[PDB]
Amino acid sequence: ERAGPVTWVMMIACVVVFIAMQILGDQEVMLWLAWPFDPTLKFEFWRYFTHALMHFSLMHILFNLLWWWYLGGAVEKRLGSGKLIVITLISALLSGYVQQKFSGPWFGGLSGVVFALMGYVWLRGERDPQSGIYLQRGLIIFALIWIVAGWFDLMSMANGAHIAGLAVGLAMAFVDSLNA
Repeated sequence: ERAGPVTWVMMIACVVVFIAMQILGDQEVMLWLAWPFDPTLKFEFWRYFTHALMHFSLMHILFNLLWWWYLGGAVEKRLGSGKLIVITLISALLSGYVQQKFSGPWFGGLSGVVFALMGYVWLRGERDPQSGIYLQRGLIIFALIWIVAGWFDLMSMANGAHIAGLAVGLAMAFVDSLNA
């Protein structure tokens, strides 16, 4: 069944970029897709989003894609493709902006988008149950353990990206839930 088209196009794009990273090397791809490290690069607009496509091991990509396929598939199934796209664009842009302030431009991965979708599905399912999405208590647990694990580096997480992504998804869900 579904996954919808935006869930799968994102999965294929991450897989494609990851294969390219295996062949060319991480750093070679990073030089072109990472958030700009130099203000002269600031009009290379793809870079504000393409950092989300990069993963640094199979575990990195599998674990993000799992959560993406589960949470993104639910948003796209119940609320449609345009909604998933907007959540993704805004959370990638804002979690990358915050991550870059916390630790500079050398980061990547979908987990900023993942924490926005965790925030969104949980708050939306809580305040607006008729949306048909929700986040189970078990998963809420793991999310909270995952954030704090990053605080203590149990590893080297994009901690700014996590909290900012989370905030973004909570705020969009709050706004979407007011509305009906």
